[PDB]
Amino acid sequence: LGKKLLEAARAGQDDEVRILLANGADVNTADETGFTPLHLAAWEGHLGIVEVLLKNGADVNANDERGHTPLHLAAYTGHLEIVEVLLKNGAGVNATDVIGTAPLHLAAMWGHLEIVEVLLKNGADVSGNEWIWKLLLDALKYLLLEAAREGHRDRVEKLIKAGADVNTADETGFTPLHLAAWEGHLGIVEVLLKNGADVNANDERGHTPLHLAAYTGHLEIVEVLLKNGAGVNATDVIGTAPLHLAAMWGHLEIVEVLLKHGADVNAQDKFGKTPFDLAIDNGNEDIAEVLQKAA
Repeated sequence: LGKKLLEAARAGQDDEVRILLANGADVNTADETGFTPLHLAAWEGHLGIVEVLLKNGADVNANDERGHTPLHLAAYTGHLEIVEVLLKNGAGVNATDVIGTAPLHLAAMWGHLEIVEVLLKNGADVSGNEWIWKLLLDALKYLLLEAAREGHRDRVEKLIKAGADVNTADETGFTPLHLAAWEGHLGIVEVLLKNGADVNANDERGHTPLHLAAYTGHLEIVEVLLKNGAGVNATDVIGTAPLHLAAMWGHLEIVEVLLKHGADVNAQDKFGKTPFDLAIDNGNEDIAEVLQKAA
């Protein structure tokens, strides 16, 4: 009966598991190295088996002979709904196995970042074996890049609190601060700068967060970046500075704050064009007037 219960759980045969339990099968039966039906269901992704077993008194924190719990197995195999059900039934979020890894680290092994984040929300402890720490810190990097583009301040704050490196970058050279400025997320710009983000990080085309905020016209982000030391005269690989971008795209208020913070009206891009020239070219007479008076 114990063998039948293990194999019915592995196969996801819910009504067969129900019958076996009703007929007295030990819900915490173990195979020869300590795997219980809940282990195998969690490994295999059979949520229905998981819920039936837990309803019938299964030990949510059963260990096999390597110290793995059902939450370890569900994390490693990427079964998010089972992770949630296990946690809701008292699974130990910080259970550690015989080599020191917890469910968060096994989830990171195959890139199961939503599970990593869920485990963080449920108390996953973030304080040679630094390989374990790298698993966490890399997952946090990827999560922070994702969260910074998305825009939710609470999510980013949580990831930074957990140890995410605010100065990481994606493969194009966009840091979280670039992404937050690009997408117009002022709240995340503020949080990143409060936590040590390089205000003048360059992507591979020489674009700083201030280039991106001037390009997109986000005045409040421009102002916060300038208050934190953004390079008002930084140039991209074609010589374009923030004042050029604000003039090209008709952002009069951004031209004004850039000028207040020391922007150089005489800077020429690689084509010899000053911000005034570009204002003229684009029919932005009001901006051209401001720049000529500041010449």
